[PDB]
Amino acid sequence: HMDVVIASSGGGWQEAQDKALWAPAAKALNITYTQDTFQNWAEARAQVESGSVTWDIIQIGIADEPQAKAAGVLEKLDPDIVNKADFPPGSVTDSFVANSNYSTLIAWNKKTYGDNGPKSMADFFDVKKFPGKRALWNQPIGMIEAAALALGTPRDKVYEFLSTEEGRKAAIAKLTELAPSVSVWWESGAQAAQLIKDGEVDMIITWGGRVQGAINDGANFAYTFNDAQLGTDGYAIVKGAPHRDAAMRFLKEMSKAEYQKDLPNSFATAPANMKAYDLAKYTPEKMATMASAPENVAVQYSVDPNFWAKHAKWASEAYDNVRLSR
Ligand SMILES: O=C(O)CC[C@H](NCC(=O)[C@@H](O)[C@H](O)[C@H](O)CO)C(=O)O
Ligand SMILES: [Ca+2]
Ligand SMILES: [Ca+2]
Ligand SMILES: [Ca+2]
Repeated sequence: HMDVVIASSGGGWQEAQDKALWAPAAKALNITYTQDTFQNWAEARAQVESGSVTWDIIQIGIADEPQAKAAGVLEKLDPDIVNKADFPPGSVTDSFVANSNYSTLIAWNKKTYGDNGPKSMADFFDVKKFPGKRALWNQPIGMIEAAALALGTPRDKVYEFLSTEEGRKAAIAKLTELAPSVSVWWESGAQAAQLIKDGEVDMIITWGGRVQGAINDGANFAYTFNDAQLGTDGYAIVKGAPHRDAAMRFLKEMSKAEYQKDLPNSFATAPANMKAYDLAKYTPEKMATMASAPENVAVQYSVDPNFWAKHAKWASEAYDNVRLSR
């Protein structure tokens, strides 16, 4: 009953955070914690709106942070909770603290296409050149943008294109056109990793760590950082969290470089605290799999939380229609 409740999205990502961050930080603070899993931020919104908040800390994506904050789902974090200078600019807000960088990328089945798989969004959406079963997320972040890239929008103009009603409509029409070839709308990263390990799909748009984990487990898949979305994951405290003050201390501790340095040990992720890189001498194999590595950054575009602050509601509704029509 004294336990701080921490919730992430499960699988290898939750295990990495638990092993590297939660278990050692709790021990150092003499605190006890309970874990939970969720896939959609609207589940935290439901707890707040019902007046029955059970979660303390929620790991969320940076583009969900503006709509969660606007809806009164997040607590305002104590002022000097982290040294913002240790983190990438914008990765720390008044209600969110980054823990990692990751990518929403293309992976393909080598049994189906060999080395000649889809290497861009245009290729992924091309059913004639690449016939086969596609897998997309059942949520729109990284999916709406993948359709904009498939339409031939340059990476640096993704959100400029999506700031227009015309651009937004064309991206939805592009997802609708691909929907007949989508065999599964995956819900969790562990389910996406399982589809890869079983070869149940020919191509998938999912998170890099999940892909790499499946490949390490023996999946006959390949992937590319080309046209991938560079994302930021982090922590927020739920408005009216039962253990608000203990959660705040837990968050301050787990954000330190001494814990962050261990996050890539069992999972292909990139720690958000820059001091972690000075503390840990990562292997070249590990470096190459990190989303925030310079060679990988060059072929990606960053997620824009300002776009999602404005059009998340329209996107969620329009994307639901693409999926429910097939
Ligand atoms: O940061 C990482 O390394 C993990 C990347 C990836 N997390 C994606 C992610 O932003 C969401 O699961 C997010 O937490 C929810 O949609 C709620 O905002 C994963 O589960 O694989
Ligand atoms: Ca997940
Ligand atoms: Ca996994
Ligand atoms: Ca941006």
